Amino acid sequence: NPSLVIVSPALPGANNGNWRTAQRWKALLSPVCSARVVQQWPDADASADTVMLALHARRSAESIAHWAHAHPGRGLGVVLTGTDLYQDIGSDPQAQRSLQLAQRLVVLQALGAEALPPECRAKARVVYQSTSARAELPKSARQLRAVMVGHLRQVKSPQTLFDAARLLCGREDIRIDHIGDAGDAGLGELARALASDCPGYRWLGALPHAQTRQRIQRAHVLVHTSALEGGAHVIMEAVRSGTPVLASRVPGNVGMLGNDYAGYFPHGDAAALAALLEACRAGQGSKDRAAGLLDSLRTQCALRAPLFDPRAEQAALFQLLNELQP
Ligand SMILES: O=c1ccn([C@@H]2O[C@H](COP(=O)(O)OP(=O)(O)O[C@H]3O[C@H](CO)[C@@H](O)[C@H](O)[C@H]3O)[C@@H](O)[C@H]2O)c(=O)[nH]1
Repeated sequence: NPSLVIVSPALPGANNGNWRTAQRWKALLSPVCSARVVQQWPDADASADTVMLALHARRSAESIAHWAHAHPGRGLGVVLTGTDLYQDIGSDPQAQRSLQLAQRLVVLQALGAEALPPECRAKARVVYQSTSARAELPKSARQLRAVMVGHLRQVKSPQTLFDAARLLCGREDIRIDHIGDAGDAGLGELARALASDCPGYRWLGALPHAQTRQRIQRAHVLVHTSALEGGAHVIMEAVRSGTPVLASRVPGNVGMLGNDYAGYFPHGDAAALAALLEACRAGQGSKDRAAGLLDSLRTQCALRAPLFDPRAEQAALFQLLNELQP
């Protein structure tokens, strides 16, 4: 059986996407190979590795190079997690070199290969991520509770959420919970000042993943404003909890929710987001109502939900492994 090494830049045990992906892939591939996760390669155990899957064409570029030089033409998959595909590979030589050296390039939703140079598309492979489902909860019509989840950095465009919450500062019937570490400098100060001014907006800080999944499950709607995504875990998690999504219309989000999804706003457009939230609120009512925006979005998200089934991610990873060690 193959001996797979997964390279993740994330600090071990970190509560973020890069660590989550590596540990989940390890678990899904364990029945057909010996799999391990490292932050860099090689290490003492490198001689027995036969396949490498490396997350982020730039952050892992050094381990990717080490593998490519030790195993030219063989065994290397490079996973495009987001800022590499939608930023770095434009002009970062390290990210560009990882694209050339790889035997396969993994993108995390169907649109990802459009951002690759055309000479890299033949070796590109789509692997939708997966997450465990949660029962869809019945929810009250008395208030609209929205949540957004993302450690604060500029690529998450949290200012769109700040500005839309400000536009709704007077609305007692709408609540916005914001989950995520302070991160990029100054953004935490913006969240704190906004929560002090507008009681409907709460910045909860970073929360353990278990509690975050529960809050996504409880919310009426998840908002995601990012300038770019590889394929966001939190959108998956909402969809697989029966919670519909309002998302910025950028390729990483569109690949997750579908070209026909009715819950997009243009990136950076806080008034558009605020108006979608108002429409979600306006549509709320009793079991004897019909045809609210939230209900149309729930119907659409339910059609997306099978994309994020772990048995499906596993089968695609099995195929990927077979291609990297035939
Ligand atoms: O306070 C917090 C903040 C985050 N999360 C979790 O963090 C995870 C990962 O978040 P995600 O939405 O995927 O964002 P990133 O961490 O930025 O992940 C990056 O990398 C992933 C691949 O590893 C891609 O799928 C994403 O698009 C890309 O943004 C999710 O499971 C969240 O529930 C928490 O539990 N608590």
